[PDB]
Amino acid sequence: AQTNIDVVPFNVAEGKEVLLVVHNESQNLYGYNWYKGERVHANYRIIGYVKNISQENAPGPAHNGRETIYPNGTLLIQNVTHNDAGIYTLHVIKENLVNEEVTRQFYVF
Amino acid sequence: QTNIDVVPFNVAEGKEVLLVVHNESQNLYGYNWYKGERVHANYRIIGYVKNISQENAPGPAHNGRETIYPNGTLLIQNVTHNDAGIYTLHVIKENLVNEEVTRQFYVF
Ligand SMILES: [Cl-]
Repeated sequence: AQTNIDVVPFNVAEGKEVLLVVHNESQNLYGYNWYKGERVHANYRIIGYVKNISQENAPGPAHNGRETIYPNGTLLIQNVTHNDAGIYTLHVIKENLVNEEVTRQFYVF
Repeated sequence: QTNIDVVPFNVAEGKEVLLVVHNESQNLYGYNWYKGERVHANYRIIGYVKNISQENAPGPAHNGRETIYPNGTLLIQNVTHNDAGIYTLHVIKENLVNEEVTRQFYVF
């Protein structure tokens, strides 16, 4: 994958904010979706973003209400809870549909 | 909401199979097929991009025998025993509220 993701901090205090920072400079991106877990599947979708409209899409079944997605794909989670800990998967949707999946994790203390 | 008919479900080696896609949606961006149960780049066969009316580049799971049509239908010719198994379609919507559909066929 071309996309890099840097989750900061890796261990987050309860009540604090976590960023899953996405670095992909490509000029041919269509958009993004984030999932909770290792799998790209609708049942685990959190939130996504469509670049040409500059808009978030509908919240997915896995959304906690505290996420914000940014136009470069980065995910913010505010006021983290213990249940937010675990595995996160970004699907980068390219205009040519040659897509990529990148999985990271963070934990909460 | 996406239906897929496997035609036929039990396939003779060396014959052809269709994964026939029925989806009436008017906000489709395109499609990708994968070998296996999961949407993952390492298993991608091929896709189709609607706004340019073209197949995209073959993926790692492409064997040179697979054709994708504009509605997402997949044709596999000259089927081998290795082609048998689980296939997953990822239906990409303009709003990125996407859908994953899995089917299977057997080879004899
Ligand atoms: Cl998890």
